[PDB]
Amino acid sequence: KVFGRCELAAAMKRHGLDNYRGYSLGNWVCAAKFESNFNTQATNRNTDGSTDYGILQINSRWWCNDGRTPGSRNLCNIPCSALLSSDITASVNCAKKIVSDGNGMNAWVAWRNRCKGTDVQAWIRGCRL
Ligand SMILES: [Cl-]
Ligand code: NA
Repeated sequence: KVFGRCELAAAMKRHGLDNYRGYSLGNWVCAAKFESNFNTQATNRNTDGSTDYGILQINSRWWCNDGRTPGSRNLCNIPCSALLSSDITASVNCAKKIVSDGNGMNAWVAWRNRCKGTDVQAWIRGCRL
């Protein structure tokens, strides 16, 4: 599913991401924009053989099981395919664990490089939330 901007903001709020670990909703929408362009079915293969999945491009080295990332963990206790669903619940619940891991949203390199320190509230501006 390719979400609209305000549609994703509302779904993220519904699932408790607004201000989670202190990160306002616009931070999460901005991260999803640059990770996946709001497409739940986005995937990306990394040089090390791991794969990133879903709207927030969550990686199989630590967070989900895809059966093809040797030595990896599955700390969100989900198949990576669950991160591709039109229902964002699994992505949101896993992102909550990731953002609590110690480095906040810096875990998403694209958030650090493209959202951090910018006017992220613009990503939710105009939306009925
Ligand atoms: Cl903001
Ligand atoms: Na894994």
